[PDB]
Amino acid sequence: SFSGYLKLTDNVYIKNADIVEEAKKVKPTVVVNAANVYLKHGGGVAGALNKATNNAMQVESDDYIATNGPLKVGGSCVLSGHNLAKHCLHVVGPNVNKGEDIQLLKSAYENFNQHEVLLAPLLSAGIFGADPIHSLRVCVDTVRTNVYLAVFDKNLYDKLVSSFL
Repeated sequence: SFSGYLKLTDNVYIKNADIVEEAKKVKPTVVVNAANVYLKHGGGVAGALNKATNNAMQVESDDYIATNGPLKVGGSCVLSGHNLAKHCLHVVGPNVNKGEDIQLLKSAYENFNQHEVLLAPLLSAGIFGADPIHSLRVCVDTVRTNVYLAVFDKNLYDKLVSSFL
């Protein structure tokens, strides 16, 4: 199961790790993807998770979008986890670089509450443009289920832990 995590709260844990490598090792029930509304897994966490599935995540996602249309910003869908997990919970945090409402980050984290335990990245962080310190704060104040956060960047991980209130 999960190893090497620092406990932040009763239910939130954090580790400096590549979420793809973490998913391949743990094979959790749920891995969260930092998705966009189109499920176009081009870059960031989504590009990395999709590349690890040999593009099977993108093929499955294109079929999902063809049937259902795009997700809402703040919304999610459950798809296969392929070789990474049992399920992938594709969650759309607001993309600040696309001028989206940062207030939707709490709605995005609420999707995590439908799953007892998740391996996840910080929503809206990285190429989504939000402040990762703010994302961690929203995570701890919103998610009530067990969330194991993988932060790829060591320097950001250290800043997140050292500034955690």
